[PDB]
Amino acid sequence: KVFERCELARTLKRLGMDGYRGISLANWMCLAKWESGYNTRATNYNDRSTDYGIFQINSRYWCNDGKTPGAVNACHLSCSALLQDNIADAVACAKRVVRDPQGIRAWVAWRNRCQNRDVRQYVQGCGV
Ligand code: NA
Repeated sequence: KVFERCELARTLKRLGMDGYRGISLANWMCLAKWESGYNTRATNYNDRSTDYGIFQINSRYWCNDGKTPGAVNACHLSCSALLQDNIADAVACAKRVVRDPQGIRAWVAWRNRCQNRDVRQYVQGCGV
């Protein structure tokens, strides 16, 4: 599913993402745009791991895709649950990811496209 901007924004607010571990909704939104373009089916293949879904969660430490060497499955979820039109499991696993010391900097794209920039644009006009 390819979410529209405010639609995705309303779902994340409802799922408790706003201000979670100090990460504003606008930042979660900025991360999702750059990582997947709001598409839940987004998949990126690297040599030894695959990134899944809307937040591009990695198969090495987070989900089990049954084909990754050294998999820890910290989210205790199959990676296929991160390619669902329903994003409740992805939000839940993304919350776990930022509980780690790196926080949202775990994603290089956030650092390069969102960090220290005006991200108000992602939620303006959404009533969120
Ligand atoms: Na894993």
